[PDB]
Amino acid sequence: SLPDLKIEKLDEGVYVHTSFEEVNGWGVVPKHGLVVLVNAEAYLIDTPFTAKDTEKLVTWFVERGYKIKGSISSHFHSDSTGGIEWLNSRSIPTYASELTNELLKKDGKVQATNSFSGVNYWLVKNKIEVFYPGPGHTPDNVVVWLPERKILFGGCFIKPYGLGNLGDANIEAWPKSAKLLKSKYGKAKLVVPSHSEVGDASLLKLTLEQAVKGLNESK
Ligand SMILES: CCOC(=O)[C@]1(CS)N[C@@H](C(=O)O)C(C)(C)S1
Ligand SMILES: [Zn+2]
Ligand SMILES: [Zn+2]
Repeated sequence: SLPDLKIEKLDEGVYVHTSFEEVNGWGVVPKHGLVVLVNAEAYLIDTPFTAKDTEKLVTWFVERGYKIKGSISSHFHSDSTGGIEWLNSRSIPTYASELTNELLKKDGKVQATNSFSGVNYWLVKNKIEVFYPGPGHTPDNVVVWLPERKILFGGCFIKPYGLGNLGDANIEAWPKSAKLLKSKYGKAKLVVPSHSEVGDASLLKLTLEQAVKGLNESK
């Protein structure tokens, strides 16, 4: 059996959720997202892989008196978006980029109910920022910045030890995108990847290195 959903406190008002899925050719894959609390309201930064774990995650916070105000998905793959359909059935607002929703639609998947377009977007003004660094892991991948805590959720874009599945990646653009990300958040206290442990801003440097290598390798 797969490991259970985990929820762990990372900082004041910031929790990491980890869910697990068997993915062909990789075996058991962990996926980290966040829950961010603003007063008595909770925001999901990426859904778990499944509806089941999305329900478990929501239930946990609601039973502790936090109202789920919305989710945002950092890219179209189902490790960030698998719970959108269940959230929509419960009338909890879901958010994704215009490009992410276009890629969901193209793949015949449920879309987020709200979309945003542009390089920067405030999900919650002065608290939860979204930034598009450019194509990398996928054409649509965005990151989420919490300015009060100096925490960056890098999602599946942050790849310190190797780039992973390149099926939907843009390996030519990833170094440029990673350099932009490094330049913007070099002062981050914590960087949270989807698929490896939380670190500091060096994860931005290591990601840039791994992208520059992959592009070289591909020739
Ligand atoms: C169905 C689950 O979603 C996937 O298939 C992912 C989405 S990031 N793709 C893989 C990759 O990039 O190698 C992975 C192992 C990082 S998980
Ligand atoms: Zn992905
Ligand atoms: Zn992923």
